Amino acid sequence: TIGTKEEFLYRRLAIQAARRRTQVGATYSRSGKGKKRKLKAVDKYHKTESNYVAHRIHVYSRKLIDFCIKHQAGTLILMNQEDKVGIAKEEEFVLRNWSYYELMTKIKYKAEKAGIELIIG
DNA sequence: GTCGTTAGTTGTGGGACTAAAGGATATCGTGAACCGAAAAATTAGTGTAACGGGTATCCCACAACGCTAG
Repeated sequence: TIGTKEEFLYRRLAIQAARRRTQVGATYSRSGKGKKRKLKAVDKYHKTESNYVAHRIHVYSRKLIDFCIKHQAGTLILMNQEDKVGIAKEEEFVLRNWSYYELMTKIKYKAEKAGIELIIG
């Protein structure tokens, strides 16, 4: 089992909540010097949670590939991924808090590199 | 003759009665009337939709050349 709900979803939502916090707090910040200085604090969260998500996705994909190679698993199958894509599409939280295209593409390129053939179903 | 003493009753009261298993019971009699308490049920009142830039994230597709001449 690679990844925890707290280290992926909860920290991602914490970064999002901090960004909303700064967005709310920027309305009454220093004013009269333009919009850019007001949104300066927002500018910090440029690619914060994107970087965090990318790093955790890299770690998780690396652990999956390492486990598959260490047990000589020459064919890695994603179970019920089509149905989960279908339910995620007709939702809001699942799409905007569970990067599955990024995970799938990292797994695909890191398994086509190691010879493992990836199946989706 | 009379009063305290001692021993032997005599009546009366308090305390015992293996170990092992199990272990169901039924339980009357009726006087009135008003006030207070709190617990419960019924009733009366307020409602959005898209929009400007600008920017955070998602899925989804594609690229990431090779050769010739001045």
